Amino acid sequence: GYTLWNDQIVKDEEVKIDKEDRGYQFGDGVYEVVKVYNGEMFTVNEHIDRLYASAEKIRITIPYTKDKFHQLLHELVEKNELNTGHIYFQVTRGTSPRAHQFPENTVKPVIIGYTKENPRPLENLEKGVKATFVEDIRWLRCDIKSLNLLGAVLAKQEAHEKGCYEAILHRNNTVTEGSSSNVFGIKDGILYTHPANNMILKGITRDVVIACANEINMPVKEIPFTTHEALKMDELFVTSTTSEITPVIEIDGKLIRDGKVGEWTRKLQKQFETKIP
Amino acid sequence: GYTLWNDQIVKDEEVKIDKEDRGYQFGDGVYEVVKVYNGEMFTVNEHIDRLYASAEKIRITIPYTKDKFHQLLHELVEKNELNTGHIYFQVTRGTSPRAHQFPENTVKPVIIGYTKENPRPLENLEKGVKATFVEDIRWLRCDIKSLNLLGAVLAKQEAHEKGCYEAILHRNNTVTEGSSSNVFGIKDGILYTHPANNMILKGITRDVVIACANEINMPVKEIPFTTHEALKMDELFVTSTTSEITPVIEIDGKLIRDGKVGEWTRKLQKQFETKIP
Ligand SMILES: Cc1ncc(COP(=O)(O)O)c(C=O)c1O
Ligand SMILES: Cc1ncc(COP(=O)(O)O)c(C=O)c1O
Repeated sequence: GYTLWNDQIVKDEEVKIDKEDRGYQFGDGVYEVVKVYNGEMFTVNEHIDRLYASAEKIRITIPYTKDKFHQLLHELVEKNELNTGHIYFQVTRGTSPRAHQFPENTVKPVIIGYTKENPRPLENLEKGVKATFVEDIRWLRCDIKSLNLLGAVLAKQEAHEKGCYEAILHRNNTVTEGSSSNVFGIKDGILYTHPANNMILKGITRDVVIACANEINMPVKEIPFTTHEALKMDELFVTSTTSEITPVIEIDGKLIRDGKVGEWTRKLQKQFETKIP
Repeated sequence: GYTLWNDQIVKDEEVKIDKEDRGYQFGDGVYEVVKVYNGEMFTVNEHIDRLYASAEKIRITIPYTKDKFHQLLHELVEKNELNTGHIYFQVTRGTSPRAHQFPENTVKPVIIGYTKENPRPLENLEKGVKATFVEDIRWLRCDIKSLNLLGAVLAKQEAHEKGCYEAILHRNNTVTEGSSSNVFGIKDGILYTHPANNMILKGITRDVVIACANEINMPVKEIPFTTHEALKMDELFVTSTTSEITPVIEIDGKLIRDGKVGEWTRKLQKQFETKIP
């Protein structure tokens, strides 16, 4: 297919990464994932704003305007003829002779983007999934969506080995987020989720869902809950651009209530469907 | 020059990294740096053991024996005719379609190694350097020498901006290590340094310096000290493969004792000089 490589869309075969690309040596870069439904990009400007905010937090200056980036992404979906699936794209600080401090010569960032045809997870949204708790050993700036993803790679592998779809992370028993999702709990019609500070990533699906909840007039409290309280909830689900609102029906052998998708989760999925192209 | 690419030494321009190399998308790999003095690799068996141990802690299986690995490093130094400088080499989990969990299939690890000419930092050892305190925000598995180095590049940039050579990190008021070195304080003829647990990397120069202290009968206490205690030390210095024993004579505008390199730091540097090729 075709890959975005800085500001060109080339055949896949044509892109080559340097060994001293700082993204390969220090994970020094940021990224995003955008879902495409029937050829249209969902919340693409929101994701581009978060890419440039992640980049500013670690002082990378992306060399293109945000509107040029949106057009390049539109081009990439066309050439690859993507119908339903996603676009992955990342930015690294550039390739420079290995050193920890920023390149003294101003080097240009390297941008890579490509598509994958991938249907909606309908069986999971319908039936729900199993999850497991994992201690959060990640760094303290989880608000940046960076390529330093080793804490999340090891947590998701632990989950996959226990036959679970996702790992719910926690710092001394306060649930923060999932290895690649935000985590919500429902108790007595109220929506709970961890506040967006440096302990979590402020997910765009998370904020779409908090908006959907204000639209069905469901109260939202952004206060953290524990692993113990998570197990006492009436309903639980995880959110991300690729898993949408995926019900969690069981954690570590314990059923969440009766092991069935709850009523408020079905109400939030129906409201989320009105936002899809 | 020539680069080691998996088990072949090829010309630098032949090496191609893939955009779905897990080292590029997740920082999912481990690395080592080995100093070479006058064509001779210093403590190369200790660095290879620490590479295989870092790879095991995150379950990457290196496909070669330590002995084939040692031969490959040796060929690399002579193909490049390196006199004094260093070898850098890293291993990643491999190229696989992007997903956080390990390849369910079986993928081979990608190995990269290359050299850089670089003389000893003699002015620093003689004169000493300035340092700054920076809070440690890194993940909790700092005992693994992994490619997730973004907390360290940000600390090192901050130090460089203040005109300092190194950032001394501290977590809960306690000095842990530098962004790319270990830290030692001397008071009343006793050597102090933080214990090697998950908060620091157990540096190979750290262990060579502790051996120097044993040989000249200087007491070593592997006990944590606070930043205020650090400022009250009679002497201070930092260690790493490329900076050896660099005296620290000032931190954030406050002199360590008289601001001159101390007596015991000098007799530790004399002892280190007898270990060197
Ligand atoms: C660590 C982390 N938290 C939360 C999320 C959810 O973000 P989004 O809804 O923007 O995809 C993700 C993205 O997958 C993530 O990687
Ligand atoms: C974080 C950190 N601590 C300590 C060290 C010093 O270790 P060594 O003596 O093995 O080079 C390093 C070396 O790169 C390092 O990156």
